Amino acid sequence: MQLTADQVEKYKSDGYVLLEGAFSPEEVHVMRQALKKDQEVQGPHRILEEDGRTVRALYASHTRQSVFDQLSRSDRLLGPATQLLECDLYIHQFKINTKRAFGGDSWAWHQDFIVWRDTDGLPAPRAVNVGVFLSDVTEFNGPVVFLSGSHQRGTVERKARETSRSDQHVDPDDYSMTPAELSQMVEKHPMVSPKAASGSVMLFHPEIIHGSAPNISPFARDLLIITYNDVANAPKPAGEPRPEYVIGRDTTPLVSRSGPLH
Ligand SMILES: C[C@@H](CO)C[C@H](N)C(=O)O
Ligand SMILES: [Mn+2]
Repeated sequence: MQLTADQVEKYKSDGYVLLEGAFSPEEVHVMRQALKKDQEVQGPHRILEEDGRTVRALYASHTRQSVFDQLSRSDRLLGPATQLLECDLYIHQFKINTKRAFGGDSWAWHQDFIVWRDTDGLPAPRAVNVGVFLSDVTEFNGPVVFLSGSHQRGTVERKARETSRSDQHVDPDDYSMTPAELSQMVEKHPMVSPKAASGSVMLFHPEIIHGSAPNISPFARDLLIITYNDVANAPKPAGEPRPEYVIGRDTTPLVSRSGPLH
């Protein structure tokens, strides 16, 4: 148990918490090399920007690169995730949102949970998102922005857009917050953005409202997000389940491991 009482309180009240410097520069380098290799793999798990010039998102890199499997079992991620949820955990979703320098596109304002509830039959928000900065995150390269404390409202109901932006995953556009909702909410739940060097870890709640702007800077923003889910909270889909690359199916409890990534 590494999170302090203050850190757990911040997660409960504000919906997110930043752990700076969890991984060393050398460990970041190993992960970036594995990302460069994984970005070249062909398949439906690889989502391009709308302009087709770069990758926008990669799914399930932990099934293809050893270091990302190691990362997902590291006690530096699972320790904190287990403190917050107090249960056995497994990977519901593993993604890297690779927002390129010089025009990497935005991510619409949204909550995560309603998407998984309505698309995948996820019963409850008994999950936690764990971000790992593979780039330095600054005000300039399209950081995740949270509406602080906005998870306390619970789920803000909406229907999925008639047509989907992508047939490879659910882009948050499909379930985006309306301008009216965001305008009402922001007075009590102000915009905040964790900013820190690569190797930092960011935990955030599946019902916090979050989004991010285009990256006009000369610096990329590669953000890895592992969504850990309570093994007792496995999805119960209505129709055919979505692919395993986007929605995890192996509910074996993960056992944390210590030591450096390689
Ligand atoms: C809302 C979004 C996660 O930030 C959903 C994810 N793209 C999925 O396809 O499950
Ligand atoms: Mn999200």
